[PDB]
Amino acid sequence: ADLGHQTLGSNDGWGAYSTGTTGGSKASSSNVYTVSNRNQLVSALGKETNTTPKIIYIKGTIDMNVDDNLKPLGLNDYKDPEYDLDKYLKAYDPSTWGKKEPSGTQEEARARSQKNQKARVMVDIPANTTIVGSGTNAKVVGGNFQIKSDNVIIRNIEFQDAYDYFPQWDPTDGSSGNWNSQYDNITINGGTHIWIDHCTFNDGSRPDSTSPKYYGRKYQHHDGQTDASNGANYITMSYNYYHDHDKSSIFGSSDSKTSDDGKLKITLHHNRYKNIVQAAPRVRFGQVHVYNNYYEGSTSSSSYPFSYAWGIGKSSKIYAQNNVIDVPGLSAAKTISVFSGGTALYDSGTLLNGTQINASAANGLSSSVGWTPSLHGSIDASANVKSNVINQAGAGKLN
Ligand SMILES: O=C(O)[C@H]1O[C@H](O[C@@H]2[C@H](O)[C@@H](O)[C@@H](O[C@@H]3[C@H](O)[C@@H](O)[C@@H](O[C@@H]4[C@H](O)[C@@H](O)[C@@H](O[C@@H]5[C@H](O)[C@@H](O)[C@@H](O)O[C@@H]5C(=O)O)O[C@@H]4C(=O)O)O[C@@H]3C(=O)O)O[C@@H]2C(=O)O)[C@H](O)[C@@H](O)[C@H]1O
Ligand SMILES: [Ca+2]
Ligand SMILES: [Ca+2]
Ligand SMILES: [Ca+2]
Repeated sequence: ADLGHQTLGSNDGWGAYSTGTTGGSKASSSNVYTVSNRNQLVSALGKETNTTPKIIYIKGTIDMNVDDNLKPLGLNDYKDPEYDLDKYLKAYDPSTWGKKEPSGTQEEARARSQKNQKARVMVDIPANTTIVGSGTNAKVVGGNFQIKSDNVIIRNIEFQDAYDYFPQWDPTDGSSGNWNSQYDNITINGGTHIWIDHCTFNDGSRPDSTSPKYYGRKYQHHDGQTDASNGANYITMSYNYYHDHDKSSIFGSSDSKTSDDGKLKITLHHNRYKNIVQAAPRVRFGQVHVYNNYYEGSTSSSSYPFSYAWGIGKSSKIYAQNNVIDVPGLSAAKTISVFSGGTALYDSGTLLNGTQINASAANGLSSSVGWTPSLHGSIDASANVKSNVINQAGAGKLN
């Protein structure tokens, strides 16, 4: 079968659990679409009621920051009449505003501005849907696919630059505050039975190195690449190429969302993370299988310096096998970041700069995560992971 009609293999990660991930493979003739712009994409997707099996082939580049006539939209198109960056900056400067939460005119205007862009860039993917790139050049630019539904396949697409024109200042996000933005390339919001395979995720033509610092903090226009939240469950992400981006993959959005316990069952395999700063993945609660992934970066990079690969967040249950990390000068311990409530990590076969390490032991974590993955394909020896992943991961590698 072609990419449009293929299903997730019955053994291929958490996505294959129970009813599995078949997407729109069973689509009838009238439910197979080819789309080349935002209008056609939105029409094909329809509403949440569009639950018939459907296949959507993306042809070429789809820019999501466009109006109903496909005219490009930018900052001044989305901006609320009362919003002004100069005045926003002046209002919430720590020097005069202190560390209290931004409120009042400019913040309210910024929030309205953000909702205006959200209306264009963010689209929900309905149940029983396969979306695949045709050829080697299928792109979604500026877009944020959200999956709240069951049974969705996304393959062979380059996702670029999910860009927020209205980053929000949070003076208490970290010791010196942070700017936060809203759009991921894909957000799995309670979504279940999902396969994301042979996609590419990057920051397009607007990497973080092109954004200024305000209040000494990067004016951050990007969110995640592939996040998962709110009881998202039974997901396989494979053969994806994540590059040139800060916060990649956050699974479990809050230490307070204890309902995520027993959920966020995700398998990550054969993914490439090049010049990714952090969260690859950052996990709270979930039984996450991480195997045969390749990580490459530099702690001294001028654009996207490596911070950590795996985030051991609250009650996380990461099971890692035969992953390869290539970051010069990095210690065994610093391959991961351990957050409060994170106490356990299973990792075997971890190669750091060509040397076998034990990331869990280096961080004093328990090696018992209370599970062993049964749903996986063949496991590559660590010695072959770099070659296999570079050769195979990302969009335009099949077609
Ligand atoms: O109305 C809607 O559109 C939605 O509302 C609900 O969702 C909210 C929110 O709107 C979503 O954007 C999302 O955001 C998550 C967190 O709430 C947010 O703080 C952020 O979090 C991550 C990370 O989890 C967090 O710890 C922190 O990271 C720190 C530090 O800030 C970093 O600089 C770095 O040093 O790492 C640290 C660390 O790892 O701990 O900030 C992170 C970040 O990305 O900046 O992003 C989260 C995310 O994007 O997943 O979910 C919220 C939620 O409550 O679910 C609603 O749930 C949704 O359904 C919509 O309706
Ligand atoms: Ca943050
Ligand atoms: Ca976020
Ligand atoms: Ca996000």
